[PDB]
Amino acid sequence: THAAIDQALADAYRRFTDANPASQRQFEAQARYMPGANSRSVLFYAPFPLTIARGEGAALWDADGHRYADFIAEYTAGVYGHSAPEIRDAVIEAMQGGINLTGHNLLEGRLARLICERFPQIEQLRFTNSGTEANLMALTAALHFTGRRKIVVFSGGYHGGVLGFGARPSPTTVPFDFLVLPYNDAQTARAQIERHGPEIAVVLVEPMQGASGCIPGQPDFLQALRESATQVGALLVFDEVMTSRLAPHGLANKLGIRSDLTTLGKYIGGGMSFGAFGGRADVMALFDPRTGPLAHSGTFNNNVMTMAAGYAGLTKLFTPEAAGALAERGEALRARLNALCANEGVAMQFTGIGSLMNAHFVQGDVRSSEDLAAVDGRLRQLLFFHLLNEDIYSSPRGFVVLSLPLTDADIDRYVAAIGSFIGGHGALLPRAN
Amino acid sequence: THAAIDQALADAYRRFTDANPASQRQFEAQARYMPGANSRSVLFYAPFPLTIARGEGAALWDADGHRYADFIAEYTAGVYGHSAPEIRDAVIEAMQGGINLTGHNLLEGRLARLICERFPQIEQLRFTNSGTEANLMALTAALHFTGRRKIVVFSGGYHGGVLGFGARPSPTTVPFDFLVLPYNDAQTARAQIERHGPEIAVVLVEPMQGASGCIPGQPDFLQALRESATQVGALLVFDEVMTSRLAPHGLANKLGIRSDLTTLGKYIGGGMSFGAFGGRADVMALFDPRTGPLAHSGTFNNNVMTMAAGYAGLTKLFTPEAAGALAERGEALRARLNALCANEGVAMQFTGIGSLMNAHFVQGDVRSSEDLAAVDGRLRQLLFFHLLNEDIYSSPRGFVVLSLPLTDADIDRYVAAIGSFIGGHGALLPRAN
Ligand SMILES: *Cc1c(COP(=O)(O)O)cnc(C)c1O
Ligand SMILES: *Cc1c(COP(=O)(O)O)cnc(C)c1O
Repeated sequence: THAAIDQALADAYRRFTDANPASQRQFEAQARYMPGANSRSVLFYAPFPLTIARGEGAALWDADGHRYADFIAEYTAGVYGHSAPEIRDAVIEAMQGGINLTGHNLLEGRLARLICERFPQIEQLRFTNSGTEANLMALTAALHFTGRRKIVVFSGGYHGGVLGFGARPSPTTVPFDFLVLPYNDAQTARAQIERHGPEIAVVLVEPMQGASGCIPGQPDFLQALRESATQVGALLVFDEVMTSRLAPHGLANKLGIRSDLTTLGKYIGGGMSFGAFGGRADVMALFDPRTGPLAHSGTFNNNVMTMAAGYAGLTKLFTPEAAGALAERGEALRARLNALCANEGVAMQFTGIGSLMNAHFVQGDVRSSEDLAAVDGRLRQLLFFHLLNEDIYSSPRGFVVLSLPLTDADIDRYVAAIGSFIGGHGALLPRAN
Repeated sequence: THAAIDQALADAYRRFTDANPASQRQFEAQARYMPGANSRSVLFYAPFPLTIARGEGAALWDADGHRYADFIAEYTAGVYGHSAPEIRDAVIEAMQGGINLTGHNLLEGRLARLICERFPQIEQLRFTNSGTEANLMALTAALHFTGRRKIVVFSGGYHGGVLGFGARPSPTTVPFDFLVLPYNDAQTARAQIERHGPEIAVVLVEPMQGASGCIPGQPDFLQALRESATQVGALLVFDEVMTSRLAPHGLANKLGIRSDLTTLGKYIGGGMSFGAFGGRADVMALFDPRTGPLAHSGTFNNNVMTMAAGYAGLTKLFTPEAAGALAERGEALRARLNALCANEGVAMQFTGIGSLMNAHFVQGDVRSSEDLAAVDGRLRQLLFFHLLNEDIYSSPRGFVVLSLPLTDADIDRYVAAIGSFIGGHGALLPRAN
C-alpha cells in the first residue's frame, strides 16, 4: 500500500492547498516574524496550517471562509465552546471593576474554594499561568518536602512545554533527575520504585495519557504507583490538567485513588490562561508566606479575568453534572466509532475515556505509546484532510474532544465522516485479523 | 533606636489592622483554601495583605473603601492603569470574534511584527504565557543551540518563579547547571566566563535588576558580558521583561548592546497573561516545525485576547514615544527624591532608571544586592504603612512604578509623602554620616 498512500496524500495536499489560498498567504507572511509562522508546535501541520478567523459555539471559520464543526476545542481547554455568553459576561464584569489590581482580590478565593470542594484531594492550592507552571511547582514542592531528588515519570508522558518524555526526556525537558518508566507496566514500576526508593521524591503521572494518544492508565498500574510511592515515602502527583474533566470530580476520584498533589489547567480557567497545583495542606504549607521556606512568584496568577471566567464556567456551564453528561455522550460516540471500525474490518480504533478519544491505525489493546510507535502517520494525515473536506475541524494527531455546544447532529456528522473515510480509503487501510 | 523601631512598627500594625477589618475578614476566609490566602508570594505582607476591590486609571480601592494613588502598577505589568478603554475594547472585540480558536489566528502575527519592529534585536519570536516561561524557553534554546550545559547568571538575578538567585539558586529554582557570579563585577565576569568557556551555553542577565532593587547594570560590566560571551561561544540573553519599558526601544538598545536572545513580558500583553522570547533567526529556527528539532508547546500562548490587548496597548497607549516620555517623568521624580533625602541627611535613596525606582535605607553606591545585605527591613515596612496613611499604594519592598494615568499632582503627593515620612520618623532613620 506504500506507493498508493503516498499518492493519496499528495492529492490531499493539493486539494487542501487549492481550497485554502488565504490561509496559505497568511502563513507565508507570518513566517517572517515567528519560526514557521508558529507559536505553539501542535498547531503546525504540513503543507501549512489553516488560519482560524472566527468561532461561535462549536463552530470555527478559517481565513478562506470555511465553517467547521469543532472536534478539537483547544486541546480540551475549550469545553465551553468559542463564544459562551456566561464566560464573556463574567470577563466584561471583571474588567469593569478594574484589572491588574496588584494585590489579593475579591475573585481568587471564590475560585480556589470551588476547586478545593469539587476536587477534595486538593485541600489547598495555588494558581499558576499554565499547566506547565503547575507541574513545575508541584515537582518543586515534592523535592523540598521529601528532601530527595529523583522524579519518576512515564514514557509518553506529557506535562507541559519543558516536561515531555519518550524513552528519555525530550530535548526541551528541564534537567531534573528523571527516572523514565514504561506506562501501564506495574511490575517494572514496583521494581524500579523499590530499587531507587530512598532517592525518589515523587511519582508524576497522568491517569490517562493525553498527548500520547488517550491511553487509559490501568487500575492495577495506577494503584501500584500509589502503593509503591507510599511504601518508599515518595509523593504521588496526578497530572489532571486534562483528566479532571472526565468525571464530575475528575478521573482520580472516579477511580478512588488519592494523590498527594494534583495539577489542573486548561478548561478550569474558563477559557482563559490558567493552571493550578494543590493537594495536602502540609505540603502546600511550604508556600505559606508566613511560615514556609518556598516562594511562589508570578505576575498573572490571580488575575481577575481568569478568576471570573473560571468561576463562571465551573458554576454555570461545566458543572459536575455537565461533566458526567458530556462523559456519557463521549462514551456513546467512542462505542459507535469502534463498532463501525470493527464492522468494516479495518485496523482502526478510538481509545480514551468519556469526552476524550483518539483515532489510531492499529489493532489490539493500546496500553502505552510503544504500541503506537509504528502507526503510519500518513494515514493520520489522510484522516485529518478527509475530515476538513467533510466540514469537521479535528487535530492532526487524531485527538477528538467534545465541548458543551456540540450537538447530537454534529456528533452524527463525525461518525458519518469516519464511515465515508473507511468507504473511500478501504484499499489503503490496514486490515483487521 | 532598635526598641523604638519595634514600637513604631507594632503601632503601625495595630492602626493598619483596625482600619482594615474587611481585608482582615477576607484574608482569614481565603487562608482556608490557599496557603496564607496567597497565590503570588510578593503580594503577601504582615500582618495581612489588603484585598483590592476596584481599580480605575491609576487609582485603587481596598475592601474597606480606602482610595489610593497606585505607585506599583502590577509590578510594571500595569503601565496602562486599571481601566484603559483601549484595552477593554480590544479584549471585548476579540471575545466577540470567538476565543479558544485552536489554530494560527489573525492577531498573533500583527503583535509579533509590532514587537520585532520595536525591538529589532528580535528577528523572530514565539509567545509564552509568562516571563518565567519565556526565560525557560530562551535557556532551553541556548543549551540546544550550543550543545553546552552551563548557564551564567548573577547574584540577585530574578528571571521568574523557578529562576531566582541570591548568592546561590533559590530553593524553587530549576536544577540547571547555574554558575552564579556577582552583579556589576566586570573583572570576575571576564575571568570566570573565560575560565569555564567551553562549558558555557549562555549568559543570562537583566540590564537593570528589578526584584533585587532597581540596580542598573553598569556599561563596563554589561559590555564585558557581551565580549566574554562572544569570545567563548556562548549566547548572551538579556532578560528585558522589565527593562523593555525603560526607553522607546528598551534598555539594551539605549545602551547599544546586542544580545543573541531577548525575553519580554509584563506590559507587552496589554495587561493580559503574556511572555515572549526571540532574537537571532538562526537560533529561533530550532523551533520552526518544518525543519527544527525542538517543540515549543503551550495552550494559551497565542490566545486572541492577549494578542488583541497587547497590540492595542502598544499602538494606542504605550508607544515608543510614550515610553520615552514616562521615563523622563521618572528621572525627574527620582532626582527630586534623592535631593530630598540628601538634604535631610538620612541614609535613604532611590535607585533605578526612568519610570522604575526603589527606596533603599542605605548610604552610598548601590551596585549589587550585596550592598543591601545589612538594611533594616522594618524601615521598609514603616515606609509602606506610612504611604498607605498618605493615600498611596506601594510595594512592601519599596519598588515604585509609574503608569500612564498618574498625574503630575499624584507624583507631587508621593514626594510630599516621603517628606512627611522623613519628618515624622527622623529619630528612627539611619544617618548618611
Ligand atoms: C496541556 C497539558 C499540560 C500543559 O498545560 P499548558 O497550560 O499547555 O502549559 C500539562 N499536562 C497535561 C496532561 C496537559 O494536557
Ligand atoms: C516579572 C519578571 C519575570 C517573570 O515574569 P512572570 O510573567 O511573572 O513569570 C522575569 N524576569 C523579570 C526581570 C521580571 O521582572
